[PDB]
Amino acid sequence: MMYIQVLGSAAGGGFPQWNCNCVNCKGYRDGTLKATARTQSSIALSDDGVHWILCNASPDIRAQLQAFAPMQPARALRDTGINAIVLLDSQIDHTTGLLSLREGCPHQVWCTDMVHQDLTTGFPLFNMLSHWNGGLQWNRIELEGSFVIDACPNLKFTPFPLRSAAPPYSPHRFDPHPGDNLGLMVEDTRTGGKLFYAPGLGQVDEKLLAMMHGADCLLVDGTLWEDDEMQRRGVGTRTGREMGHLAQNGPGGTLEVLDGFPRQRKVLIHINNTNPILDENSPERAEVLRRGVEVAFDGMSIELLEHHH
Amino acid sequence: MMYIQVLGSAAGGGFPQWNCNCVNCKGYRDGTLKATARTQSSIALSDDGVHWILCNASPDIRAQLQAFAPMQPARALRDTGINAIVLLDSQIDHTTGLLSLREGCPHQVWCTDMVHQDLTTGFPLFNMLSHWNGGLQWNRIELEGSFVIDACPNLKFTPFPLRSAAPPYSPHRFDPHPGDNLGLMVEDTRTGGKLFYAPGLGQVDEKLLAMMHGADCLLVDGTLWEDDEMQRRGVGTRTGREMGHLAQNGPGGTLEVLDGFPRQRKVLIHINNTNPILDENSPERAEVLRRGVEVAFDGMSIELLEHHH
Ligand SMILES: [Mn+2]
Ligand SMILES: [Mn+2]
Ligand code: NA
Ligand code: NA
Ligand SMILES: [Zn+2]
Ligand SMILES: [Zn+2]
Repeated sequence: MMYIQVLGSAAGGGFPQWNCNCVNCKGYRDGTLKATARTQSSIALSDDGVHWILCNASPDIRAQLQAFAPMQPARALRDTGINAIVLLDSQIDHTTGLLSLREGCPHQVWCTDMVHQDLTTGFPLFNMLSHWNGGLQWNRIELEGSFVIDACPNLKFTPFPLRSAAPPYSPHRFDPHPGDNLGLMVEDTRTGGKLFYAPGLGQVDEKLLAMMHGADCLLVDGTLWEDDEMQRRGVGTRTGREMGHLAQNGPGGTLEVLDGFPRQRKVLIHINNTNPILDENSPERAEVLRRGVEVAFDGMSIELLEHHH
Repeated sequence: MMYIQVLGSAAGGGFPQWNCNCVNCKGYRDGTLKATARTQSSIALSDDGVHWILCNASPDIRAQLQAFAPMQPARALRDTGINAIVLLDSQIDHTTGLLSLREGCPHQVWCTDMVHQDLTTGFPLFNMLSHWNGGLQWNRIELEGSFVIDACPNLKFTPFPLRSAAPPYSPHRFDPHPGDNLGLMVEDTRTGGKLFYAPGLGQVDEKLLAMMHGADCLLVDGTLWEDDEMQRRGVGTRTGREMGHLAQNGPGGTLEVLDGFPRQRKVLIHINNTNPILDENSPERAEVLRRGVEVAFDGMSIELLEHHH
């Protein structure tokens, strides 16, 4: 079995977002919206249910670990079910949780050279945390080939660089490089079962599509329903294209893309607080369901048992 | 009225702590301990109930704001009840929450030159956050005199430097300076009512004691019951003295100190997960109660109406 646990399913800011009173956030607080609160984007993976690899360490990590019992196996006075961390980018919503793991260093952290550069300069987590019992031990994710983390020896990870959209603090946001952003294929090598995980997806091409057809489950960017959602909700002016996100709806959107993948389990994750698919009663949620696409929620468990071929 | 809201009452790591299986943390998880979960040290202050000053921005800030309704007055599509932030030190447990307020910049942040130096070098929040709509606007806390934040014009803040115990990442942890750590007197200038707040207190002297006698409520470091608590619980080797904390019990401890203050309301805050006072049934909790000392909990409201003289 490959076990996938969704710790957090929201985009940056979570749901509801602390400073937002958009129709969803305010509707949630007022008790009029049928929706469930979500913490920030993060999943955990395991090949045995005991040793876990954390993919992205969100600012909500304390609440996320608390909610998932295998995160505390209680085998010793100090213990954790996290055996390694993999980072897919250097965004604040995917890295700030490392600060909350300071009491448990050293930790093995896998990330690209690009991300390690951000996390030793602009957001210098590797430098800061080194003062807590050795801190973060960097394992380089190369831009080709695959890697296996010893704690989960049956999971083989193959990174795929995606279009670079480095965070605003990055000494190179204006000068994007391959390795700023990854999607990950993860294979259980006992069964061939494969997960493709890309919480940020701003572009697809034929190479990416072909590689995705090899997957059994696609767990992909669900940030916005429409490219101009933030303007429609009155909560800003950024578009999906500016932020590196393919919206669900419209030409070139992810629902059009996912139409090419009938055999795969398809799950949207990293959903912004503005996205109507969070409202369980919306026509947008009904449309995703009609298309065989699921909307990730906190605490969702995905089990991959086998490969489709 | 001066309104004091306890957002978080635990020391670093919170309660239970994510990687800890000490008698308290494991007893809480097992359901055998009568105790309440706590997020990391933070309070909010107001003179009117509408405009709030956040003192320390903890890693748990999202959950803390969510739990306290005046933090979201819903006056516009983007809004917050936080009108300014005051930092008493540059520790990770008092500053990491600023990253979670990125969507609402600019913010007015008050801190000493010492703390601003840490937060522009070793943990460069001021630099990072400047890329989110202007980021954090520094207002210098001088080491003498007082300051008033315009949003709460009836609250007068008077800092008192405490013994310096800079965080492990600080380019000057080995070279301590006045201004690394503050306690704060806050006066409602309509009534003379005064709060003294010192979540980290590693030393008292006559000057500090005299100034404390002017307060109506003392809200002070409750980290450890005994100086060697972490060793007693088997979860490490650090002592209170090494960490800059006066333990409750023993000579020179805070209960002995607080005995000198019979007229004041006395509340312990920043309580470590190991501290037996978290167990509502412990002899230690019974002793604090016998002494007229309260144990802060998340969501505790303290109202100061008047001054004792
Ligand atoms: Mn994001
Ligand atoms: Mn602390
Ligand atoms: Na967002
Ligand atoms: Na602690
Ligand atoms: Zn919203
Ligand atoms: Zn504990």
